[PDB]
Amino acid sequence: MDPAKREAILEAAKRLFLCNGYDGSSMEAIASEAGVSKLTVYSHFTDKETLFSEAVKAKCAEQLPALYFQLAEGAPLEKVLLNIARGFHRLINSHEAIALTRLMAAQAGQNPKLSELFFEAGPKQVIDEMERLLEQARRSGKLAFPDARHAAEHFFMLVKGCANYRLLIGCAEPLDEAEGERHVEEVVALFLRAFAAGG
Amino acid sequence: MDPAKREAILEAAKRLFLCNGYDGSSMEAIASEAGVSKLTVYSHFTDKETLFSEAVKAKCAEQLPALYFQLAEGAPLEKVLLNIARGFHRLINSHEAIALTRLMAAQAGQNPKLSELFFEAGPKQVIDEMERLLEQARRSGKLAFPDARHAAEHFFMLVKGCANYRLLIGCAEPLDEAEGERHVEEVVALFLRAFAAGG
Repeated sequence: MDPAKREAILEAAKRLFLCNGYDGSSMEAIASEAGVSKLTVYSHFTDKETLFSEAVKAKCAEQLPALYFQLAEGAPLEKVLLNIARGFHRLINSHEAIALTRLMAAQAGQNPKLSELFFEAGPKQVIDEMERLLEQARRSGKLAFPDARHAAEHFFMLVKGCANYRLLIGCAEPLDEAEGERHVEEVVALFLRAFAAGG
Repeated sequence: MDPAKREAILEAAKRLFLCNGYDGSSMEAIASEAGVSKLTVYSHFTDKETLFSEAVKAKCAEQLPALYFQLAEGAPLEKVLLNIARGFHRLINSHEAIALTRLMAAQAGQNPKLSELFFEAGPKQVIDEMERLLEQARRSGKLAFPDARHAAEHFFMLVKGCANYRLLIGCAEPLDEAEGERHVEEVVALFLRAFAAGG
């Protein structure tokens, strides 16, 4: 399909979730606010949970592109990690990421289909990308870990940090871009220390 | 205060704060449920805000006794950190904790005053304790960090890892106690690697 078409349905869905929740917004309303037939909307997004999850997928890929996770021969590992950490910190703390995570929280154990879709679209894609990268870094002998997937998870938990928790529950302490950057550098240095090769 | 009275009042307050909502629970309902007088409740908890605060403080202190945050001279640091990590893991993965964290996130726009009560009662007190202990660990010269409070937040993010996130969004079950133990042991080992004094 035309990029305009997919972007239009995703942006219309996004715009509608940031006013009404999963419950409030409806696929007929998405079709009407996107300027496309209900048929084209079912034609690409079988059900609402699929649509929500796929918009998540798009935002993630935008802020953390697949290129970021290539460790070319001779590439500087520090710069790669730093870019992934920066992209991730922007992603999770963006207004749209926060809104959609609070909608997802509003129906955790009351909506298992949305829970499993949401997880597979956002967190799972990022952890897979990162496990691939960390496996390449293990091969090159730059880092050392028994399980690279667990290391990817530690990396993202460290980057996310308590700041994001506070910003999510409504105690939005005014956060500098300066403070955010000191955080991401400190975390990448901590990760490199903790996973150094050579002992 | 008399322990049977405090126990009845907390059990009632928790059950009501769950079965109905925080806004659907009243001091009068808590009183009547606990088998005590309105005056008893107001004598030991000024208002519903304070009762909620005290419930949260209470669960934290049960799973994380202040005794944990004291580093006896020459005492092994790894058992100390393991105890802290095991208690925090239990604290945050309980059904009460998962339910409340979901709620705080799902009602950030509606009532962030509640979210600030929550933050000040639980997360901030646990970080305060952990900062104090990590300062004692710096002074024994076993661990090194520029900012023990940032190190405490790193500790806790690593401890509530990806599994806790999956449980919050409604897409996994809690880990059994042996799995959680494997996780915490990995995390404490990493943290000791990452903050080893002498590099």
